[PDB]
Amino acid sequence: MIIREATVQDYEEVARLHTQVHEAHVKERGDIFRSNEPTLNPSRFQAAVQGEKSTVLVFVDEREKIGAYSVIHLVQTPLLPTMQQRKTVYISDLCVDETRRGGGIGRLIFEAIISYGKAHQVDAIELDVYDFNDRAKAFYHSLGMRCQKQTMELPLL
Amino acid sequence: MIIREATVQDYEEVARLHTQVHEAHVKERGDIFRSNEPTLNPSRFQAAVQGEKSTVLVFVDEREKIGAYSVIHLVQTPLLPTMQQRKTVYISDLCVDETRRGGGIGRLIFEAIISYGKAHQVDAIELDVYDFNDRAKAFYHSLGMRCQKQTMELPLL
Repeated sequence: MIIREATVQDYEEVARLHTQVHEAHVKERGDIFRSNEPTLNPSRFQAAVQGEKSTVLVFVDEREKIGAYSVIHLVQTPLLPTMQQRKTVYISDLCVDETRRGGGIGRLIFEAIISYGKAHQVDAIELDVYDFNDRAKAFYHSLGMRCQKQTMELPLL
Repeated sequence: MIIREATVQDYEEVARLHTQVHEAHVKERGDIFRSNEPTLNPSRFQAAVQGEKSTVLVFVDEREKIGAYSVIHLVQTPLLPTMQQRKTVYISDLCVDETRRGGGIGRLIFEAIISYGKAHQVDAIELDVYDFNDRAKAFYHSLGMRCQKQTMELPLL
């Protein structure tokens, strides 16, 4: 059991985790999300892994299998007249293998993100979650996260 | 009373209204929002007024007095393997003068925005609102709006 930075060789396993979460979003919001195979572009994954401001973390179990992964970004907004300069870690992905959920792995990954965040003296960790996603909302709430803002919608069709 | 598109000459009044709302945000989330005079850039207002994909609407009820305004944008996202192609109206601003509230003015502006969305056959109207902003949430809820997704935060500093 370790958390390490991902390599490009982790692609297939991470891609599989991404598709679990993506298919859940297709199911609930098919007006926004579309089914595709794969759901994670291998070149885009490689870019995240090697990116200057991005980092991919994996949780690897006792049998050297990927049980979870996350993609994070160090984000800097410039000073503006009406907005504070702000440095954040943005989590664009955090997936735990569906059959390994409810057993500590997500929290372990997130603790590593916090460690990274603090070492870079960021103001906050941020992420976006779809409103239907009760499981994610409960998880992130349990970690001390709260709503900053929300996207509201009025369908017109 | 009338609703019409803004002109450049509307800047000073529209700016004053923008400032009421900006200051509210500075008050409640000074970590994100910064005080400045003005809070609305005049050139950027002009661009919104004349923009190809943007529209500025004002409610006029009194001589030399704008009671409300809104800025909206026609947004189109391309077909991707994993995301549906999407056409929306995005409301970047909608302010009703603090002293003119409680008389249906916001609703009238929003109805105009709906008509715009329909005329352009958009999938939906969208906007973002900050979590502290109970007054705006109740207003948008009352007009049929629902939460699509939310930004969550964990301050580290």
